[PDB]
Amino acid sequence: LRNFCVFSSVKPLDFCDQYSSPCSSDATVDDGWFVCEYHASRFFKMEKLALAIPDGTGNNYYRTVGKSLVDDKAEGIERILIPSQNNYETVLNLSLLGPAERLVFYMIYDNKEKQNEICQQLRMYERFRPEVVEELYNSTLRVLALTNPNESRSFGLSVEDDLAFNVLPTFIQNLIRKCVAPESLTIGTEDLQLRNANTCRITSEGLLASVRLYNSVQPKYLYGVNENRLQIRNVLQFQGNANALQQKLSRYELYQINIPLFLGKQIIST
Amino acid sequence: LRNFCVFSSVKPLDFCDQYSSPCSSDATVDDGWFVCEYHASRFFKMEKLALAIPDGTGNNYYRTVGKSLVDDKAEGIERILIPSQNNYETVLNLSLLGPAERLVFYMIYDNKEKQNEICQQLRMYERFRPEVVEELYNSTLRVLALTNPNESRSFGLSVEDDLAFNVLPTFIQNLIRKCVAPESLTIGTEDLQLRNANTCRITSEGLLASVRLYNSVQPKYLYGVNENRLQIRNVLQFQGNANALQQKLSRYELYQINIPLFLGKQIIST
Amino acid sequence: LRNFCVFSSVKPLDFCDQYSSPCSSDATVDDGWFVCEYHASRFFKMEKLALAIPDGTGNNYYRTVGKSLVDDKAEGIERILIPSQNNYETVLNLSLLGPAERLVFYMIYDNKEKQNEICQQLRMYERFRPEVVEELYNSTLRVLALTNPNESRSFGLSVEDDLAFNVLPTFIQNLIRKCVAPESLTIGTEDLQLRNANTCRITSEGLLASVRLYNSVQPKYLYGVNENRLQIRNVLQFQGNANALQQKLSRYELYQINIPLFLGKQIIST
Amino acid sequence: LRNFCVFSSVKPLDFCDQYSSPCSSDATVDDGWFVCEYHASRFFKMEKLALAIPDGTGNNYYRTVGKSLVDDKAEGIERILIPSQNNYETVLNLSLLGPAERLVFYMIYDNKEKQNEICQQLRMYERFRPEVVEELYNSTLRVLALTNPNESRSFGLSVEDDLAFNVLPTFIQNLIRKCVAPESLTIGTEDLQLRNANTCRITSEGLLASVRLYNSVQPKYLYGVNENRLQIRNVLQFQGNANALQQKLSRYELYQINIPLFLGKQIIST
Repeated sequence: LRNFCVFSSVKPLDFCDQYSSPCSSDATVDDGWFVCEYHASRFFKMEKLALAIPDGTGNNYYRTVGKSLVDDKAEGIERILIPSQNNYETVLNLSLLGPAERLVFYMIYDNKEKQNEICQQLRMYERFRPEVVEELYNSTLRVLALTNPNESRSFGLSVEDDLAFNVLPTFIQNLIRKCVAPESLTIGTEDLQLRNANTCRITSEGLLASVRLYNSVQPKYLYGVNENRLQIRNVLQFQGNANALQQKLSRYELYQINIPLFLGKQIIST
Repeated sequence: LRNFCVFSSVKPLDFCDQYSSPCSSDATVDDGWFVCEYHASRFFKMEKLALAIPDGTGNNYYRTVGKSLVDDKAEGIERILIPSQNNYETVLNLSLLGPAERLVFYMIYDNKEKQNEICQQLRMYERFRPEVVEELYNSTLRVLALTNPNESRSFGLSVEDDLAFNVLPTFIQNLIRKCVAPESLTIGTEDLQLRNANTCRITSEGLLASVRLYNSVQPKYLYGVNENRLQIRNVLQFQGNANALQQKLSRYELYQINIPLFLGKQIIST
Repeated sequence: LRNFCVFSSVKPLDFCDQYSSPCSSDATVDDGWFVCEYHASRFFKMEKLALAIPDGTGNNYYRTVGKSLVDDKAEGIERILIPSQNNYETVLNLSLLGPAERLVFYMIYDNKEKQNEICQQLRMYERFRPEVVEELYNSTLRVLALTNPNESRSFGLSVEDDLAFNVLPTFIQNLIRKCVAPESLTIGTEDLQLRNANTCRITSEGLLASVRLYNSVQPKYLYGVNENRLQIRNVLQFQGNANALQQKLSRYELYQINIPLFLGKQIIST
Repeated sequence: LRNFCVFSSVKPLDFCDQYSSPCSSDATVDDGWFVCEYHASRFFKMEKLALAIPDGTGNNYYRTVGKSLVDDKAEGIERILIPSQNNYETVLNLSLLGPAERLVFYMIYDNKEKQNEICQQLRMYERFRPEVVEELYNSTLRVLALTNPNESRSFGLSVEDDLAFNVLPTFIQNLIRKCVAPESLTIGTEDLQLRNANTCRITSEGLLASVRLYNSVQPKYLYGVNENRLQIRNVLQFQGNANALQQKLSRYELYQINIPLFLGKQIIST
C-alpha cells in the first residue's frame, strides 16, 4: 500500500476527470495509525509525534504518539479527541459529511446496517463511475483488515477505563493504542516513568483530553481563518518591550508547551 | 556586569599569569539565575530552558526554567538538585573544592563564621596577588546584592513546602524561583495549566527531583568519561533493525523526554 | 507678561543655576485661561480648542473652549476636571506636590491661613535665593489680579449649578467660564445652538465630566508610559484586514471623537 | 463596478456624442452608500464623514456617517434629509427632474406603476440611442440588488421610529443605516457612547434633522450662487478687530461645528 490512510480512498463520487487526495506527505509510512496527520488533525484533532526510548547502547526504539490539538478553552464535545461508537455521528458531524466519508466512518465503527443502507443508496452513482463504491469499499476493508488482532497495555488505574476501551471498535482501539503513550513503560525488567500524571482519558464518550492543560501548539493544517469578515474577542495583551517580556531569553532552548497523550501503563517483555 | 555568573570571579589564588573563566557563552545574559549553564550543571545539576507564554496578539513572555539532569537511576543525595543550607557542604563537596569556590559557596549560603575563617586563612595568598580575596569578595557580594527583595509564588500545596523554601538563603531562593516553573500559572484573569503534576519538590534537604521520571537528555557539559580504563555494566540492548525499532518514524517530530522543574503556582497580575 | 501661565513662576526653591519652565509654546498668548495647555492637561486634565462663530460677512469670533481628557473608563475622582475648593487638595494631590506648586494652588483657591503657613515655613529657603517666595508671590498675585470682575453666562438649567459655580474661587470661576462653551449661545438677536445636550457639569465637587462619552483623543503631554516594566490588561482586538475594518474609508474626512466642554447658556448682546 | 453611485448611469437621453458623469472622485469606493458625495449633497443634503473606532491595539474600525448640510434657519420641508416614500416626489422635485433621474428615483423608492409608465413613455427615445433606458435600467437594478438583506441597529427610543424606518424602501433603509451613526455603540462586551443626544430623527416624512443645531460647514458642492444679480438680507456683523474678535486664538486647534447624524443604538457582537 503506497498510501496507508483509511480516508485516502475517499474521492468525489461524481464524474471527476482528476482528483488529488488531501493526505499529507506522511501518509506513505506504516506507523500503525492508518490515518494521515492531516486527517487525524481534521477528524480526531491529533497530530503525530515520535517518542525515542534509548536502550543504552545507541539504538533507539521509536514509538508513535498523539499530540492533542484541543485548547484549554475548549469544553464538552470540543474536548473529545476520538469519539466512541456511542456518539461518533454527532462528534464527527456524519450527516453533513459527504457520502464517501460517511460510509468510511460507518465501516470504521462497524455499523453493518448503516453501511448496507449507504451502499444501497449509492448504487445510483455507479452510473457516473463503475468504481464509486466498489473499489472504495475494497480498499477501506483491506486497510481495516490490518488492525485485527508481548505487549500488555492497560489504559487506566480502574477497570472502568479498560472496559470502556474494550467495547470500542478494532480500528478505534488500534488508533488509541498507537496514539496514546503509556504513563510508565515497563521494558525488559525496568520501569521507565515517561510522565507522572495522565493526560488523556478513556470513557464511554471515547478518548478525551480531560485535563485542562494549556496548549501552545500551532496546528499545521487547522490554521486557516476567514480573514475577510470581522470578528470581536477580548484577548490578553502585553506591552511588547524586550526588557519587560524578557525577549533576550528567546535564544535559550525552548520548552514546547505541547499536550502529548499519556495514559495507563505498557509492558514490553520478550 | 559583563559576566553575571557568581562563580565567574573564581580564579586560582596562586601566581597565575593568565586564566580563562570556564563560564559558558550564556553567562553574559541577565536571566536572574546569576549562574552560568556550565556552573548550574556542574553544581546544581540543572540546564537552562526558555518558556514562552503567548498573550494572543503575537508578543511572547519568556520565563527561564530549570531542566533537571538527574537520571531516574540516581537515588538519595544524587537526587538533590539545589542543596539547602542544612547539608550543602556534603552535597557540593565543599571540603574537596578549592578555597575560592568554597568561599563563594559560603557567602552564597550566608555562613558568616565560615566566610570570616576562610578569609583569615586566605590572607597569606595576598602575597602572590594583592586581589586574591579582595576583588573576589567585592564581585561576589555585588552579584549577590541583586538577589535581595506583583508576582505571588507558592512552592507547594502544603505549608511545609513554603516554610522550607522560606528558610533558604536569598540567593538560593532567587535561583529556585527562577529555575522552577509553576504548575499552573495565573496571568491577568485566566489560569494557564502548564502541567497537571509537580516535577520537583522543596524540603529541608533543599530542591530535589523527587519523582523518578525518565531523563533522556544528553548533558552538554557533563558528558566526558574516562575512556582509557575499563568499566563493566549490564545495559539494555536492542536488535538494531529498522523495521523492529521503527526507525522510519525518526522523520517525525521528536518529543524530547526532558525533566523541566514544575512545582507550585504563580500569580502575575498588574 | 511674556508668559501668562500662573504656574510659570514655579521654580525649584533650592540653589539652581538654571531652570527651564515646562510651559508649552501656547503660554505666551492671553486667552483668559492663565494656564498653559501643558499645565491644564497635567492638573485639570483639559486641552485647549478654538471655537469660531461666523457672523455672516467673513469675520469670525474666536472663543476658547476646554477639551476633556477624561476617558470613559475613568470613574469617581478621575472624572473631576476642575476640583472645587472643597476637595482640591485630594484631587490635585497637594501634599505630594512641591512647596511652590502647593503655595500657588493655595493662592489660587484663596486659603489665607494655608498661604501664610506655607510662606512662614518657606522663609528658610530665602537663604539659598532671596527670591524663592517673594517674586513668586508677586507674580502669582499679579497674574490672579487679572481674573477679578455684556456677557450673561448661566452654567445650568437649575439654580443648583449656578450656586455651585458662584461659591468657587475667582480664578476657578474665570477658568470655568473660559473653558466651558455654552450649549446654546445667544448672539445679537439670534440663538446659535452649538450642541443639544450638555457635556460637563458643575457641582460641589467642582467641574466634572459627568457624561460617559467616549474619548478618542491622544493627549499631547500625558502620553508617556513606563515602557521598561510589564503590565497586563484585556484589550479589544480586531483582525487587521482592510476589507474587514473598512480601511478604504480612511481617505474620507475624519470626524474626531472629542469631548469639548459644553454646558449652560451664554448671552452676548452689545 | 468602477462607479458605485446609483445616479452614475444617468445620462442625457438625446443623441449626445460625449458625456461626463458629475459624480465626485469618491464614487469609486464601495462604502455602502451607493451614492456619491456630490449626489448625496445635491439630493439628500448630506456629506460623507469617517468615524474611527479604536479597539486598543492600533487597528481602527472605520464606519461611514452622514454630515447634515441643513442650516438652522431651514424650516419644514427644508429640514428633510432623506424623504420617505410618502412625500419624496415633492421633496426631490421629481416632476421638474429629468426623465432619467425621475426613473432612477422611482426605481429606488419601488413604485412599480410609475417605473412602468416612465419606461413606456421613454420607448420613443430608443430611436436616438438603443440604450437610453435599457442599460440604465439594468445598471440601476444591479446597483440596487446589493442593498437587499451580527449587527443589531435600533433607530430610536420608541417603537414609532423603528416602524417608520421599517416601511422605508430597501435602498433608503440601507442609506439611512450607512449614513446615521449610533448614539451609543455596543461593541464586543462594552458600550461606547459616541454622543449623549440624538441629532437626526426618523418619522413618516423620512429622515430629518429635527434638532435646530447650528451648521458652520461650507458645502463643497452647494456653494455656487447667482453673483450677477442683486440680493438683500440683514446679516450679523462684527467689527473686524483682532483683539475684539480674539483672532489670536485662530492658531489653536479648531472645533468644527458640524452636524453628524447620530441616532439610536447599534450592537456589533461576533
